[PDB]
Amino acid sequence: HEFMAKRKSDIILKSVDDLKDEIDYKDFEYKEYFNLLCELVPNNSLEKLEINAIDEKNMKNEGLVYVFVIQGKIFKIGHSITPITKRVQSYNCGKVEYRKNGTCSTTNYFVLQSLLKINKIVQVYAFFPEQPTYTLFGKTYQDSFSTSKRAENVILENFIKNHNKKPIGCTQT
Amino acid sequence: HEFMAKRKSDIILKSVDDLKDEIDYKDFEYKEYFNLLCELVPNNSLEKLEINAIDEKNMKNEGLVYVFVIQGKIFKIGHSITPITKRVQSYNCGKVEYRKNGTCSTTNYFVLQSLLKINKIVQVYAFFPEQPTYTLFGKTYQDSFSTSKRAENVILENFIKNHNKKPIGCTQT
DNA sequence: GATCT
DNA sequence: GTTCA
DNA sequence: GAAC
DNA sequence: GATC
Ligand SMILES: [Ca+2]
Ligand SMILES: [Ca+2]
Ligand SMILES: [Ca+2]
Ligand SMILES: [Cl-]
Ligand SMILES: [Cl-]
Ligand SMILES: [Cl-]
Ligand SMILES: [Cl-]
Repeated sequence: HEFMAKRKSDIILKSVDDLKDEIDYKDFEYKEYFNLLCELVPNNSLEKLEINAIDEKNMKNEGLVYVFVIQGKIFKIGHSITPITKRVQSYNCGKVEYRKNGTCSTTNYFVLQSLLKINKIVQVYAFFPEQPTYTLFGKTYQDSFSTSKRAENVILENFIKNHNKKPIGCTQT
Repeated sequence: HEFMAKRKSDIILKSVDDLKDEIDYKDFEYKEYFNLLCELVPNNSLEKLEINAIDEKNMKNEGLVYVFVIQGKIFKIGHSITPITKRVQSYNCGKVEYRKNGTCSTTNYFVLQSLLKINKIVQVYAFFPEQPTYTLFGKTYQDSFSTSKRAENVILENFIKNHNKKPIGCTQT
């Protein structure tokens, strides 16, 4: 690249040659816990990633660790409390315009733009950890959320039921 | 305000009168589950919030739901898998410069700037849910993380021990 | 399509 | 103080 | 909202 | 990274 990056997220990868020093997926010690869930297909015209479902039964499963692999090289390990389709939706927020707006995460910008430029199909490996049962206010939950996030959700919903709206500082609808 | 806001996070609150239709903390239905944790003190000169620790034994406790209260009014309900100190430092990322850079969340920007402009001490009430025990790869955990986030941390730490670095797409140190 | 947490 | 997820 |  |  030719500019002085102020930060790592501004250094967009340029080609699969930038992955030359990465670790092979074969050398991933936890790989027996992972299965090939889906693939990502870069759509440069529409500045987004499309999905080809592979492990169709798991496409709506939530709470996963994922590995993005390009030509056998590990590009990224991440996670989501949502299904993979929503995590990809989130990556599709990494558009140039939104980075300019300051409304996307630097992570989503870095990854979306890198994958678009590398322009290869990305294999997505996933592991879905078992979810514990937990209690909050004499009610039991089993899901992908942290207990604090779930507690907040119940409390905010109740608040809206009781008061007809969220607090002014809770911006999201 | 006078500009055409493109989004809700750009509408910074200007004074306590902007809270006049908010719900009083005393009418909060879950108030019996919450206890005063700390106060936040706006420091406009330094464009940040300071902390007055109250519930000292809980200042390093992780996994909470919080309520920000200003002159009796509920401004916001939120949560953190970290201690309140770290959530506050995250709010301290809501600086004008960082918003211009696009490197802070719109949430942190909206809240920090609103709290600085209102310029009142904020009472922080908190509830710490009980943490369930759970198993990953035959090891037991009991913490504030979702199972997917913990699983990814465990996997990534092992990845670093094996290959001495993180994947290139994992930007954070 | 776009922002919020 | 400042960016990443 | 989590992390450096 | 979660959400609308
Ligand atoms: Ca992750
Ligand atoms: Ca009124
Ligand atoms: Ca929250
Ligand atoms: Cl969570
Ligand atoms: Cl309520
Ligand atoms: Cl600061
Ligand atoms: Cl490994």
